[PDB]
Amino acid sequence: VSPKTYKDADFYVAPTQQDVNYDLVDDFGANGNDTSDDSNALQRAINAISRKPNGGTLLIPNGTYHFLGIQMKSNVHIRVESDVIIKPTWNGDGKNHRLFEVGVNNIVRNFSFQGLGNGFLVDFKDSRDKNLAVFKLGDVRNYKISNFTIDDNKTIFASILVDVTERNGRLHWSRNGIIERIKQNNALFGYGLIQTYGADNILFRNLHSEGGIALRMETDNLLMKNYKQGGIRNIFADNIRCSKGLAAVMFGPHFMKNGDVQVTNVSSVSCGSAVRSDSGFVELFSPTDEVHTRQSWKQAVESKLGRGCAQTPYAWAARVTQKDACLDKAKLEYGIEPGSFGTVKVFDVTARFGYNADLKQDQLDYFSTSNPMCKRVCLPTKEQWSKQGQIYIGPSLAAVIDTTPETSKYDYDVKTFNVKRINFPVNSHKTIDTNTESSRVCNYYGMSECSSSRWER
Ligand SMILES: O=S(=O)(O)O[C@@H]1[C@H](O[C@H]2O[C@@H]3CO[C@@H]([C@H]3O[C@@H]3O[C@H](CO)[C@H](OS(=O)(=O)O)[C@H](O[C@H]4O[C@@H]5CO[C@@H]([C@H]5O)[C@H]4OS(=O)(=O)O)[C@H]3O)[C@H]2OS(=O)(=O)O)[C@@H](O)[C@H](O)O[C@@H]1CO
Ligand SMILES: O=S(=O)(O)O[C@@H]1[C@H](O[C@H]2O[C@@H]3CO[C@@H]([C@H]3O)[C@H]2OS(=O)(=O)O)[C@@H](O)[C@H](O)O[C@@H]1CO
Ligand SMILES: [Ca+2]
Ligand SMILES: [Ca+2]
Ligand SMILES: [Ca+2]
Ligand SMILES: [Ca+2]
Ligand SMILES: [Ca+2]
Ligand SMILES: [Cl-]
Ligand code: NA
Ligand code: NA
Repeated sequence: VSPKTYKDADFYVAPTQQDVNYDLVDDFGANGNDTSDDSNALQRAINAISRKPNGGTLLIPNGTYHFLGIQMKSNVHIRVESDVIIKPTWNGDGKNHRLFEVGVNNIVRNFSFQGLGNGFLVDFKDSRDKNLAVFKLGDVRNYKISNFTIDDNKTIFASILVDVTERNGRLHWSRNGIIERIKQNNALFGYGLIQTYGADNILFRNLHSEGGIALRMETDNLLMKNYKQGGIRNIFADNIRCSKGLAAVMFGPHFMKNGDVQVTNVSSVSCGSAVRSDSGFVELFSPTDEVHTRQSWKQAVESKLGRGCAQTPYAWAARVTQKDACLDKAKLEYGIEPGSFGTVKVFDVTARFGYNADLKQDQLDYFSTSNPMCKRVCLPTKEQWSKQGQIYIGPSLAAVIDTTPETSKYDYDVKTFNVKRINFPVNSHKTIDTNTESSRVCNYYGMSECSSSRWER
């Protein structure tokens, strides 16, 4: 088999005529030489441009700017000079914040945001806000986002959210677009560069994340569970990389039925694996309105599905036991089923060994073959991450990890071609699947603690 080819125009079509060309500083008065907010100047620039029949271009010149909660509009095309630094404006209302929103509160068509030359910088290192995302997308079609570096500080949320939004009684999401040429430094393990929820015909290219996951196709937004609309279909990706993280590319459908995906040229250095695929599953969440405990939510679930039908709940989410019998009961009561992907193919995978990968607890038993004494693995301190057990740092485990339920009726497949490993120790794993043997060789909660230097990267 060989991969299918494509051209940029299959996804995005640039404007062939425009009405205006404005400068953020010269025409709208922003100041790139101070530490003050520039959001009003950018929002007026965007609105003035969208009011012209054929839209236009806006240049953000060299300097340092502060933005938050910007609403993008139709027919607006933003270009950013190579020495620009963009930082988030402080907002202490404790809510979830984004620098830019595209189609979340309205309809957007024909839009782009691109860095010139070798790209610019989005810097979160001086921010006190932990709940930050760079872009949140909704009802937008025919768009392009490209060329910059993100200096993260282990914030919550993935940097680019390819999400859904409600309007007129149903959900809407993005279609026809390109997201490319972005590097992220110091990401928190549970997040990373991209997270996809709802999407049709999108191309992801030249993306790299240090920590977490670069292209995380984990479709679990609760709105999609209620309306039963969303998911991703007809997705293409090329040159996706990971360093000191979980994986470069990951598939995790949760409860959603998704479509087809094609990926070429995946690489990693000191990551758990280059490619990762999780089984679909049904998880029941406890109401915030009601007070519960670990064992209290588990009991509440088994009292409806049956005994042995609920896995131990975690910070509360209870995952239904992987047994056709229980799964058939959960559908009748909650009307939910395990999700999946349609056709998925990944070509040319290269994994380079290292001692500083992000690792999950349920993966540590795979060191039994090559690292029987669990050397070089550490547990982050409570100060570093308060929920001990959710993250470990240690040697890379394999080139590919696949835990889809092969012998089950709810299985889905992710096929890999031309997989290679570099500098791995004797007896390590190439592909880990549900039949791979393992044994406990690590001290889960009593092992050595990670030094500050090792966690901070
Ligand atoms: O109270 S304790 O002392 O902590 O009790 C201990 C055990 O609790 C722990 O159990 C595991 C290890 O650390 C915490 C919990 O981790 C979470 O386990 C999930 C199991 O399904 C899942 O692991 S996974 O399956 O490998 O993915 C969680 O990760 C996922 O979470 C979301 C779903 O997919 C991803 C997320 O979107 C994935 O994470 S990732 O994207 O980074 O890959 C994992 O975090 C801990 O419980 S806690 O609620 O987190 O505090 C307990 O089970 C045991 O019985 O006792 C010990 C102490 O004796
Ligand atoms: O998409 S987000 O709103 O950014 O994240 C949500 C969820 O946060 C929201 O939850 C309710 C509805 O609007 C706000 C809150 O009242 C919003 O958070 S707020 O910005 O602090 O007000 C977040 O808690 C969860 O983790 O993710 C979902 C994903 O949509
Ligand atoms: Ca300013
Ligand atoms: Ca200039
Ligand atoms: Ca530059
Ligand atoms: Ca499978
Ligand atoms: Ca199969
Ligand atoms: Cl996220
Ligand atoms: Na930097
Ligand atoms: Na973030």
